[PDB]
Amino acid sequence: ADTICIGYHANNSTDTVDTVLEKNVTVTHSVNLLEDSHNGKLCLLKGIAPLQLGNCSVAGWILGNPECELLISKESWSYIVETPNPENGTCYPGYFADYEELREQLSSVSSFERFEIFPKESSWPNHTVTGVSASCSHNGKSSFYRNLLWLTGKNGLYPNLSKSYANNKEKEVLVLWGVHHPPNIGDQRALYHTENAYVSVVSSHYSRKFTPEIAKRPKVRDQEGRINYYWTLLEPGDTIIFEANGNLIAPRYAFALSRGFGSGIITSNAPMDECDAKCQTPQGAINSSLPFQNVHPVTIGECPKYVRSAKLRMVTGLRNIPLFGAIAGFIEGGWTGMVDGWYGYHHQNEQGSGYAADQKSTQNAINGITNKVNSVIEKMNTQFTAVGKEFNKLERRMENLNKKVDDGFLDIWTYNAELLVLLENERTLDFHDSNVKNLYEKVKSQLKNNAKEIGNGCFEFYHKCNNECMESVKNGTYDYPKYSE
Amino acid sequence: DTICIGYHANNSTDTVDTVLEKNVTVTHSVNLLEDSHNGKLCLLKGIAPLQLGNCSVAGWILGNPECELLISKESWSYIVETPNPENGTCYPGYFADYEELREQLSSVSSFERFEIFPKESSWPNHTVTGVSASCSHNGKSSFYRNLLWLTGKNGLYPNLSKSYANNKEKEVLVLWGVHHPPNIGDQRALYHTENAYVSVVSSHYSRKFTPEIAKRPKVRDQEGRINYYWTLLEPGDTIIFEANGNLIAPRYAFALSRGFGSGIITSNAPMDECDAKCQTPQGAINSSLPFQNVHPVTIGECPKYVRSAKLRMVTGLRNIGLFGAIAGFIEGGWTGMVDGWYGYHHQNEQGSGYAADQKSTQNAINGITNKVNSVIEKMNTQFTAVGKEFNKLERRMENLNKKVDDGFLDIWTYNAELLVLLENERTLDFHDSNVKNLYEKVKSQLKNNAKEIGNGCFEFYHKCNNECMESVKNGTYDYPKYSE
Amino acid sequence: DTICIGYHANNSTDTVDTVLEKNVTVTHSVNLLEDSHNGKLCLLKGIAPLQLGNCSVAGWILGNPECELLISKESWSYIVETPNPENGTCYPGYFADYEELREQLSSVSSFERFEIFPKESSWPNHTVTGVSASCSHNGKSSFYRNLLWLTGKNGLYPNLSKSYANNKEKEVLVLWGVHHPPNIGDQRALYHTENAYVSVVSSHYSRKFTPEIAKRPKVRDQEGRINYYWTLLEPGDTIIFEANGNLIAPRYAFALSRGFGSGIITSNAPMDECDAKCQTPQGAINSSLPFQNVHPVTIGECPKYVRSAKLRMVTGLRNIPSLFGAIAGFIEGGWTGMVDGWYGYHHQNEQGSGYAADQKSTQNAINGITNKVNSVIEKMNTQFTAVGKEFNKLERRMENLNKKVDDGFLDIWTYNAELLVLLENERTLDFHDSNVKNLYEKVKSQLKNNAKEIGNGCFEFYHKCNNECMESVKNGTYDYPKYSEE
Ligand SMILES: *[C@@H]1O[C@H](CO)[C@@H](O[C@@H]2O[C@H](CO)[C@@H](O[C@@H]3O[C@H](CO)[C@@H](O)[C@H](O)[C@@H]3O)[C@H](O)[C@H]2NC(C)=O)[C@H](O)[C@H]1NC(C)=O
Ligand SMILES: *[C@@H]1O[C@H](CO)[C@@H](O[C@@H]2O[C@H](CO)[C@@H](O[C@@H]3O[C@H](CO)[C@@H](O)[C@H](O)[C@@H]3O)[C@H](O)[C@H]2NC(C)=O)[C@H](O)[C@H]1NC(C)=O
Ligand SMILES: *[C@@H]1O[C@H](CO)[C@@H](O[C@@H]2O[C@H](CO)[C@@H](O[C@@H]3O[C@H](CO)[C@@H](O)[C@H](O)[C@@H]3O)[C@H](O)[C@H]2NC(C)=O)[C@H](O)[C@H]1NC(C)=O
Ligand SMILES: *[C@@H]1O[C@H](CO)[C@@H](O[C@@H]2O[C@H](CO)[C@@H](O)[C@H](O)[C@H]2NC(C)=O)[C@H](O)[C@H]1NC(C)=O
Ligand SMILES: *[C@@H]1O[C@H](CO)[C@@H](O[C@@H]2O[C@H](CO)[C@@H](O)[C@H](O)[C@H]2NC(C)=O)[C@H](O)[C@H]1NC(C)=O
Ligand SMILES: *[C@@H]1O[C@H](CO)[C@@H](O)[C@H](O)[C@H]1NC(C)=O
Ligand SMILES: *[C@@H]1O[C@H](CO)[C@@H](O)[C@H](O)[C@H]1NC(C)=O
Ligand SMILES: *[C@@H]1O[C@H](CO)[C@@H](O)[C@H](O)[C@H]1NC(C)=O
Ligand SMILES: *[C@@H]1O[C@H](CO)[C@@H](O)[C@H](O)[C@H]1NC(C)=O
Ligand SMILES: *[C@@H]1O[C@H](CO)[C@@H](O)[C@H](O)[C@H]1NC(C)=O
Ligand SMILES: *[C@@H]1O[C@H](CO)[C@@H](O)[C@H](O)[C@H]1NC(C)=O
Ligand SMILES: *[C@@H]1O[C@H](CO)[C@@H](O)[C@H](O)[C@H]1NC(C)=O
Ligand SMILES: *[C@@H]1O[C@H](CO)[C@@H](O)[C@H](O)[C@H]1NC(C)=O
Ligand SMILES: *[C@@H]1O[C@H](CO)[C@@H](O)[C@H](O)[C@H]1NC(C)=O
Ligand SMILES: *[C@@H]1O[C@H](CO)[C@@H](O)[C@H](O)[C@H]1NC(C)=O
Repeated sequence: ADTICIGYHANNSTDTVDTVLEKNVTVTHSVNLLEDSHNGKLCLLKGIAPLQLGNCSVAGWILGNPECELLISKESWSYIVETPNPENGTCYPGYFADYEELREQLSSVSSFERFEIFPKESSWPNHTVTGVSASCSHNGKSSFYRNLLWLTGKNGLYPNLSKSYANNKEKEVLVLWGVHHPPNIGDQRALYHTENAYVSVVSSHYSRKFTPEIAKRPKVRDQEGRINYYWTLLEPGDTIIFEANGNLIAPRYAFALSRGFGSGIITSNAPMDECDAKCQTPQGAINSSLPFQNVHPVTIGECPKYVRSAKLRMVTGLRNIPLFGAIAGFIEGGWTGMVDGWYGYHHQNEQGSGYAADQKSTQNAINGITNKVNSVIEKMNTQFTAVGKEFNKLERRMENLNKKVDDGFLDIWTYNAELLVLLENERTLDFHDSNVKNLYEKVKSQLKNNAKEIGNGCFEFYHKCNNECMESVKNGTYDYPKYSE
Repeated sequence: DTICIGYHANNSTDTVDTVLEKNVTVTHSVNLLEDSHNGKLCLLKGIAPLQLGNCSVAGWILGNPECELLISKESWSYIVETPNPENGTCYPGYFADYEELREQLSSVSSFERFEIFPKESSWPNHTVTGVSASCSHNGKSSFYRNLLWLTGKNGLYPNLSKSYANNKEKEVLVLWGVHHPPNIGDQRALYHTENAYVSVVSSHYSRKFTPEIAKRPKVRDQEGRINYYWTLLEPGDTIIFEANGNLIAPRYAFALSRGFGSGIITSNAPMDECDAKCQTPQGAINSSLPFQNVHPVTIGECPKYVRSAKLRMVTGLRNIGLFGAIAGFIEGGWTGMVDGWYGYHHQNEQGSGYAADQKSTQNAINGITNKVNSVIEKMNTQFTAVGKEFNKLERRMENLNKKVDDGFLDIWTYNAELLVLLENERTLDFHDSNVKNLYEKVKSQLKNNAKEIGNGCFEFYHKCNNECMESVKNGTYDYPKYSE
Repeated sequence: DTICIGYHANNSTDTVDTVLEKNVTVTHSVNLLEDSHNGKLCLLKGIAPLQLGNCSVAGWILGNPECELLISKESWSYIVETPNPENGTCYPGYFADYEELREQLSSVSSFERFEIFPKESSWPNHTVTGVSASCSHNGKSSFYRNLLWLTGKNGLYPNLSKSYANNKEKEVLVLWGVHHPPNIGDQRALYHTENAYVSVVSSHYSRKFTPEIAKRPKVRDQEGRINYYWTLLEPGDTIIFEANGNLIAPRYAFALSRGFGSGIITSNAPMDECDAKCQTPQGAINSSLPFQNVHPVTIGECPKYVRSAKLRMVTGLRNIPSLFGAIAGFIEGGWTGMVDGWYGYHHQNEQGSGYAADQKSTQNAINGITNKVNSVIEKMNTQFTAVGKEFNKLERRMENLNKKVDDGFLDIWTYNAELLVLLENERTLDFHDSNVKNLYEKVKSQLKNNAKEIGNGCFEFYHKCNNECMESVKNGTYDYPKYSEE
């Protein structure tokens, strides 16, 4: 009356997965491949602290806005952090030429050095160096940019200035200057004493002649006139020449920059933190190496591909609910006592149900599913892509093209990831069912006609099979001629 | 008394492709590709489109005299134009950021055309009576409706210092022009100042135009030119026009209540009131299916475009390999058994019968329905802004966009076909699984009370009446009852 | 006596990767990744490419004196440029929209260089003898062959009004230059006009250039500049040049007819006369394979570049020398002698040789796997690819966007393909594990209880079965009552 049954394992469950054919399927074990949390703090990126700007923008920090003195000491950074609505920067009204391009240049810079390209006293001995305005007020007092100097006429004369600088820093030198546009002709005749002024910025690769434009303009920050801002990158071994007779905001401090590639500027009000993380988002930082995430499309660093999914769970064990042939077939029950493995046997000579587990098939299935999951996670490589671009009001076609690229990538990744989850969950369930079916077939082949097939995955022995005989059956060392006669 | 296990067959001629086999006839199939369009420029979303007819966008905004039928159009869901519009820019000139302006105007829910500068009061000394034969309407020479040609009066052109403030709480499109004469004689006769200038300045825009006088080839029977410029005055902003000549003044500006993400279609199809969720130059597409092959550029709720001609998914069995069930021991499809997918044949007192086991059939239907519905539903449509326009100097852009779309088209066309093939095979491998298991179940119940014929049929040793057959079908076959 | 079922095995060391297992040795496999280039710049679409040699594109079109070997060109499919553009813009200056001109000159079906304004006849009131050491040739000062330097004559620089009509009925590329002297004295000595202007006007182009005198750093031992501008006169359009000085006039224009959009390849590899459909900077590749890892930048109908180093798909069984419970089940190892097919039987009793090969199952499996591989290869159809893009210093953002377009695509194709070749491989192996197993069952039901099931994939006939009845068994016919008792 001895019986040996073959079955699988079930536990407390409470974890669900989705397959191609069925939804809300409950499984013994599963793995999450979707990151859905962030620390809420702007950690360091690969050991390089971000350049926080606070109440200032990139234009103000580079130009030297008076109210931006809390961040003068900056040497190395990987990305630039901005508040959602910077309040300081371009205190004097004007237009920043190629501003977004300069921001992209400055997002990735090493060994940032601020150096006086033209000394305040030596460079301009014949000009009124001092120049201030109420728009760029500092501590309740009128002031001007720290890195620029408002040259004005001295002794009723503006001598023709011709100042040349050679790049001796063996790097690329960002040089910034400005051109002043008074709102009234008399203001020009007083500041520069020349109605027809000119500005000429010349390099081996740069050449531009700015001509002052005098007209009545709406008041911005209580100033009708406008200072236009321009910038250039002087290459090593190159010389830049400024030649002017008026309306020139002369450079004072230039910046030596090490070449950087591929970083972006994050705009968020979340706090900065001492932590170091390998992937940054505006709202937080993600430490997990899961293939996909559902936090924010704009990511900096080697980040998981963004998806529009809320659940991506992959099956790693048998279905916890008690197709192929074995599970939901001639064996529609789950041995909750199978705490040693996935596939096992049963004893009735002296033991009960759910006592031993066949570690061979269990180990084979474990290795197969582990390789499947590891391949799915690992096949994605590092990106280090600063997804997210900035375009002005005259570049809306650029904005829409970038939006289309990001949206297409998002849609492809979401669709493919969800499909793979469904198909591989179904295939994993089928794989477990095939493994247990093969185990039952092996037991049947070993027993031959010395046992009766009950129908519920059990065999009733035609002889007395003591515990050691059961060990022989499970070990594969069953001796049919021993009990044949 | 014999019980035979079999599957379903019918007269279906539907054909699918699998990974291992091609041109496979199946009992049932589902289409995932939409290839039919109504051929009508139907309504999109909830608003009707705007058709420019013979006119272009430039002629519409600037006020070409032949586009007088387009003045009353206040709101639109999307813009459609004839393939090669002729009206627009009647006076030769250069429209600065014209493609950019088209992109801005496409995503506009509604607009109000208002007289930014009244024709009489704004310019008292300046003569406002200026027309040309290049812009001719009803024989008489004419000029733009929303622009005005300023010329000197009594041999004098006083300096103009006009300004306007945005009180509409919406962005205001302002259009103006700068006239470049062919010869200095026209410059000194129409403006009386040989060296003129124009300055348009706001809180975010500032540009100075100096007239350029040179001999130019005749376009629309005209040597002189008029360069057109535009700006989008933000709410709470003021625009200033200051000039001593060669200024084409704005006469009508447009308060734009802007939308988001709309485009312009170059189509010649007639319009219809379909309220369709999708739109293409040729016609409209049903968004129910996940893939379409009608037109690459699409606007609205349009499915993903693919470069494939057939994407058919199996939702049934093979009409008339793995698990060895279909084309194995069972090699015939039961055309009579139309009740379900799998079943048995009656015998004994029952002369015949083609019963269909509803358990496995309903389970398979649920599974395959979930598969197909997952394939269709997992696809999201969102909104399509496919297509861009680039000028002659943005060729590098035109290729890059061409790289994008084609690239995506190379992915979706490939994967989908794989998805159609890879799953179809499995679908078939699903069906032959179920019946096989079903057979095994019967083979388990009868034990030695029946002999295995070999063709999916069991010959009962004992007499199996209708009640006994129903006992076998339900799985409650009483082995002790019929042991003898 | 006995009949055994088994699968084919050989000594092939070709290994593959599957979802569940890695380093799986298979009897046969197919490579789907191309990693070989001949190192030769084969011509594409049957048209020989244009190799500029040591000349930049600007030097070639402007007519650089050293770039005289590139004058006699008629047609090309793509442009090849050496990594060292030594020759080009010999006189310092700025080339307006140079990247766009390179983009629009990468593919020209018919290229003709015609003297739009003859040197001897167009300018009788001006001196045309303008040369400089910046563009010197054969040891003496020279100038661009396709441009002309106009200066004053008899101490006078009269007004210039020249017009050309597009009678070529093609796209007339016209190049001109504006000279910016370093000193006012040079301007007054060469052009005799301190305030000059150059107006270039057509039906769709109109630009006024004002000379900009300023002290400039010496680049080519020259403190002046010559800014270069160009336009494409449309058919039926007339171009007009009007200038009182500082004009570098056109001498030879080009009647272009643009073709299928292509790019520019930077390569120093030898230009061989092989013919190919795909081109890479390093060489040319297979293109019949759907995937490649030679170079991300490609020209022509090229396979989708992937970041994979091994993309191999199984076409046979697992090579086990001497799921579904087969291959790893009842037959632990496959026969190393059966070479006529993938599945077969073992002769015994009358003929103990053991030769057999079930042709029907083997051929069906071959057809299925061949259809799988052919579908995977063929379903990827790619048209002409021109992924190469060029952007200036002020278009870095654009460049990054292009990179984001490229790398992202590389992230997709790499992830899917490998994953795909991981999945189907396993399936293919499982497919084999189906067939053989089914074959075993087909024998079992055919032999019923006339044979003892040994369990190693064999049936030991209780009766005496000669070669004829064993062949009938392999034919699927076996009279069970005939051999019930023997
Ligand atoms: C740096 O950022 C701060 C914060 O935005 C700036 O303070 C702001 O300064 C403006 C004047 O420049 C203030 O506007 C004032 O509003 C009152 C309202 O009654 C009006 O009467 C005044 O005539 C003036 O328009 C604004 O209120 C003030 N905001 C705050 C929060 O302090 C500061 O000016 C910036 N500094 C630089 C150098 O950019
Ligand atoms: C994938 O599996 C193959 C074998 O199927 C590996 O090839 C074999 O790798 C061994 C590694 O030491 C090489 O050394 C040989 O080892 C054997 C013992 O296995 C030893 O008897 C020999 O004297 C020799 O030292 C061996 O040459 C090589 N080839 C063969 C035909 O055995 C391969 O390394 C595996 N790859 C991975 C990534 O695991
Ligand atoms: C076309 O390209 C050739 C080859 O590059 C140019 O020849 C010039 O060759 C010399 C060596 O013979 C290169 O070295 C330079 O020599 C000068 C003295 O001639 C010396 O002062 C420099 O310091 C340097 O060592 C020289 O770079 C090279 N010139 C250029 C522009 O690359 C030839 O001049 C080129 N012709 C034109 C019209 O661009
Ligand atoms: C506007 O386009 C039309 C053709 O689309 C041009 O042709 C005129 O068409 C109208 C009817 O729409 C006729 O009444 C005129 O006689 C046609 N004139 C010519 C010269 O063909 C028309 O010229 C265009 N008008 C403008 C101002 O561009
Ligand atoms: C080139 O690509 C083909 C794509 O099918 C690879 O396949 C070969 O195709 C040729 C031509 O049909 C056959 O003669 C070979 O027998 C095929 N070989 C295999 C392994 O399929 C081919 O291998 C590729 N060439 C390489 C990688 O050098
Ligand atoms: C499952 O529930 C039982 C309830 O008795 C509890 O003892 C056991 O610890 C639970 N196991 C898990 C893994 O939650
Ligand atoms: C689906 O699964 C979730 C698991 O969180 C469970 O809360 C919910 O009740 C289930 N619903 C159905 C209909 O099975
Ligand atoms: C300074 O520049 C003005 C404007 O071009 C010019 O008139 C004047 O002669 C110049 N003076 C010197 C000393 O260079
Ligand atoms: C399949 O083959 C039959 C037989 O020639 C043919 O009539 C039918 O059109 C084919 N269908 C397809 C889709 O190729
Ligand atoms: C367009 O032009 C054609 C040709 O002159 C004319 O017949 C037709 O009526 C015009 N349609 C509109 C809408 O202007
Ligand atoms: C108009 O502006 C010009 C600018 O050149 C100036 O010369 C002229 O005096 C102005 N008109 C009057 C009436 O002042
Ligand atoms: C002409 O009237 C306009 C309208 O304000 C004004 O700008 C201009 O000064 C007037 N001309 C005069 C007063 O000479
Ligand atoms: C391996 O098999 C191939 C194909 O049959 C054969 O050409 C080769 O000689 C074999 N090598 C060895 C060492 O048996
Ligand atoms: C290009 O210049 C290099 C300089 O070393 C020279 O070796 C090579 O022969 C030159 N090639 C041509 C085609 O002029
Ligand atoms: C040359 O052009 C200038 C500027 O356009 C003009 O002032 C002068 O009269 C012209 N001279 C001749 C001879 O055409």
